[PDB]
Amino acid sequence: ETLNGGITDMLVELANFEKNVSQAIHKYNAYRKAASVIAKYPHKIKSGAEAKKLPGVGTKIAEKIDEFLATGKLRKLEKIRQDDTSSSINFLTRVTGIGPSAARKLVDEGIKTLEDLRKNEDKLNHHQRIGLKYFEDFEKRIPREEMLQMQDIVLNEVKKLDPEYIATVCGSFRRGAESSGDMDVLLTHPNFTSESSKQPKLLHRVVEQLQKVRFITDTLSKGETKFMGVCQLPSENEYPHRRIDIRLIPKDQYYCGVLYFTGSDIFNKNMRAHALEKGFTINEYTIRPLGVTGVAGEPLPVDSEQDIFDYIQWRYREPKDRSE
Repeated sequence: ETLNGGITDMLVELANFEKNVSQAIHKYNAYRKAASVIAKYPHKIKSGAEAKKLPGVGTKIAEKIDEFLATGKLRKLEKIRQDDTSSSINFLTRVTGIGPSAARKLVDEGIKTLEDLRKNEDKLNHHQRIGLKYFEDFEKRIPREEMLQMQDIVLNEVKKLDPEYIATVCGSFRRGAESSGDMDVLLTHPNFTSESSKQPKLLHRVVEQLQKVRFITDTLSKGETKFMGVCQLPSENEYPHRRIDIRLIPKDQYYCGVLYFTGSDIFNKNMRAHALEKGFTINEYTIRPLGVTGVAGEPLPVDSEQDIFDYIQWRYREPKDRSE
């Protein structure tokens, strides 16, 4: 239905821009009032020309009206899809090394595109570099065949080390996705408990090792609890590079830890609440009793995922079964 409808709509966004983007209460109000005006209006506006005759509808409008009435868009308007530098923010974000401010800066350097950065290697740091340098694979979703493949390796490898190590790959993959994005590996081992000292070498041993065997190509952040890095499959005739993060957790927290990293923000969200629901407070580290007034704690013993559920009384929603 509604004939003038197109023009009117166009008129709104155009108006909303000038108010929010700038200060001009005058331009907005205007663009604003024209809308008003044309809608009140009942005949299919054939051309802004005519339109001009109309009240509030000034010389300007018409043009913009007619331009729009012409090309199913407006040039002044078109700035929308571009957002200039702001598009770039999110673009840049895609890169691995870049974060909010970090990103903010490159663009304003003139570094909006990958292309810039391709030169400005320096303007970056080792993280930023890497990200770039392999960006592409970075966006090439993984496959379960692969996945399992890399999967096995890790879990296995660790074993070569000391079998009292617990590997677990989490993330989408666990839920049984057919396309995971990264390898979120959680790791642990009885020596390290929440009472334990900072145990770097643990997690470390293994990393270096993955690195040893050449499953690892670069280290994004060797830290003490966490390790971010890259891997890639073994060759013959090659498979891209994939992310991987080796997380190290205390054996007495590793569970919720798992449950959490297991899956779906929703389900977690759902889950977090239900406990709360039944008087339990839950987060990535523990399940604790929710006392009087909302504040209270003293986390219970956990040896397995069921242990959580049970507290918070739930039929086991298997991994697969967790998208909500």
